Amino acid sequence: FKPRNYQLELALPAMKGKNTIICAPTGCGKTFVSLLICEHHLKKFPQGQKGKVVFFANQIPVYEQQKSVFSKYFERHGYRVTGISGATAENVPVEQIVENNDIIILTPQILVNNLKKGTIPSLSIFTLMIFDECHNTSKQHPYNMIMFNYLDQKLGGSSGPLPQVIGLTASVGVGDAKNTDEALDYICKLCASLDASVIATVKHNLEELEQVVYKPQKFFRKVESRISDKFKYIIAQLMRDTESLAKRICKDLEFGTQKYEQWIVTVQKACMVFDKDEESRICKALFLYTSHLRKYNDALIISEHARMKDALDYLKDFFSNVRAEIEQDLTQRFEEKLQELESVSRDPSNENPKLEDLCFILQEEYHLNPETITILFVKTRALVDALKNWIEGNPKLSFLKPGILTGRGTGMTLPAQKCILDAFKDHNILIATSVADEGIDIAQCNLVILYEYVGNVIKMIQTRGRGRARGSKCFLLTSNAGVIEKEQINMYKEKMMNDSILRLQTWDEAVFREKILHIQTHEKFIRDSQEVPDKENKKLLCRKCKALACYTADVRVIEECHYTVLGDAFKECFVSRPHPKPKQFSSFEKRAKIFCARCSHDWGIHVKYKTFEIPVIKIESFTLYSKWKDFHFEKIPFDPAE
RNA sequence: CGACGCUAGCGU
RNA sequence: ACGCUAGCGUCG
Ligand SMILES: Nc1ncnc2c1ncn2[C@@H]1O[C@H](COP(=O)(O)OP(=O)(O)O)[C@@H](O)[C@H]1O
Ligand code: BEF
Ligand SMILES: [Mg+2]
Ligand SMILES: [Mg+2]
Ligand SMILES: [Mg+2]
Ligand SMILES: [Zn+2]
Repeated sequence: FKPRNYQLELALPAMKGKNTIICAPTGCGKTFVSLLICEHHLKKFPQGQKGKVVFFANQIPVYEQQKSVFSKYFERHGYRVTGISGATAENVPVEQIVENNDIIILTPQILVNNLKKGTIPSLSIFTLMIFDECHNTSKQHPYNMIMFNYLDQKLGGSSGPLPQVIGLTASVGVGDAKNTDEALDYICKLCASLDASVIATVKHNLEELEQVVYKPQKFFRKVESRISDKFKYIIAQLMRDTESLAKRICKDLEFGTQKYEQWIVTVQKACMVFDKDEESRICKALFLYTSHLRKYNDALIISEHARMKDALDYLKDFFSNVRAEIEQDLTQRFEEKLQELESVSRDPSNENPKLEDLCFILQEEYHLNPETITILFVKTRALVDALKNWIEGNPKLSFLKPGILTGRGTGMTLPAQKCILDAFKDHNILIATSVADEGIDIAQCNLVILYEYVGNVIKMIQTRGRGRARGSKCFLLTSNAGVIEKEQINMYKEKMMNDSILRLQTWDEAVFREKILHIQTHEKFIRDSQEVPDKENKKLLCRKCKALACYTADVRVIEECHYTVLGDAFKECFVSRPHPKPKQFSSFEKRAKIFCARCSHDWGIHVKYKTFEIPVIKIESFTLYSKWKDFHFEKIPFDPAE
């Protein structure tokens, strides 16, 4: 690769030693920029001094790719390149691995753990730190944690040769800024977080850049929601019935929208605090009652954004997971109206006008350009399958050869994700979710459809990375009309972003270097200023059947994070099944998923820790607590001796 | 099992 | 400003 002139331009500040945030559009080759930087940095040292670079990537695919490029590139120059990720994290001398390698590709969460564990004494070991997607440096994110460590050693009395810090991104973001001054403040905060005295962008070479990356034309499609109440009418009855069945027990109480969802979750929270014998029958009934009631609320939301068939099949798939006592009654109410709902799904006149417009868009582009590659973004993983079936089930769309991309959680694994991206060069169109955010550098697309897709200014600028080619088009399809305005804001926010950067770049240096020091200092003492056990024995009950699980005295903590149970008393209370994720995370190894032996509620997982094979539980499956952090009791460290 | 980010809704 | 709920994604 012959370096483009603007790649040198973006590299210039970093090569002169300044801490720099490099802001350039996706696909412009920011990767090769960090190579030029990194190469220049190592060759600046005299014999008897060696530089040590750490490249950060917060996604495994990006991690593996960088380690590949860097290794192939820098092997010739006599620099040893290595990497450490979650799989290679455990049972290795991290300190010596860092010591014996000149360039090190890393996940940030690993450097955080090694700093906290003390295995890595200080960042002074590194002469250079490169943050990829540096806009993630903020809040509690791992990137920011690494910099908190960096900032304390700076502002503290502790003296060390702190590393040069570089960062990379297509956008810094304006945050919540309503204007230039607020936007300029947010960017200044980020610069301080990364200790950057310079924001680098293409200026002199702009004409070259725009012949590489092109800004795809954006279109706003405002449609209308279906007026037909036929489908939601019957289900509104079913939900109205389940409301009575629940009200037929507790007798006390305090819509297919999001507001209604938070209620049913609150109802369940209210039913779990409710003789102890009939109590289990009551709680289990309410749990099963609200569960179906909550999944009926889902079938509504789906019917709005997709076919009625997709919602009916979502229930048809649900009730299949129900079977294999009070469930037989509720499925009876469904089976009763099912015959009627089967016909409503078959009626073409009731078709979603939001889909018809999406169909129309797809017909035009492929009629114009049959070689079109498309990415269709959606919100929920459920809606991913709903549209998959819709395309293959549409005679008009027959030219489409759809494929799916999702995250891990129904979950799609990494090799499953990669398997789709390779066929996307067989696959005509890719239905997906936010996984595409920050980019995997997948196949180029001349068409990008945003289906009820809300996001920030950063994701917006990133998603263009699919449309680098001239003539690429992007559509936004929503019936809400609030989604339109939300995107409009982001467009204005990008303007504020680029205006503020130009305005910041005019400032004399050493004045700005002074301001970031003033931003760092204020942020430090507030960060240091933000910082009672209960020895009583409490009983942990299963949130579903309220059966006895174990006592707080039994529970031990593993490495300050994970909670387990001691004794064979617990072993009679649960069952287990192998879950198809035999991957080792951290010190553990995932083997099977735990279930209630009474019920079948998910308690936690059964793993392998060192020599011992021991279960691990989550409190949110057992007053109620969402996490163990919120649960205050005497924490007994797990002792190998017992 | 845990941590973290984004979006929407809600509350001091 | 934080907190809570859900969706979505990522990492250990
Ligand atoms: N000077 C260059 N000449 C030709 N291709 C380049 C050059 N620099 C980068 N690329 C190509 O850009 C592609 C992706 O760019 P990338 O490094 O991911 O930039 P960004 O991080 O901004 O998205 C790479 O596959 C690479 O082949
Ligand atoms: F590197 Be790109 F901006 F995702
Ligand atoms: Mg990149
Ligand atoms: Mg090694
Ligand atoms: Mg992230
Ligand atoms: Zn149970």
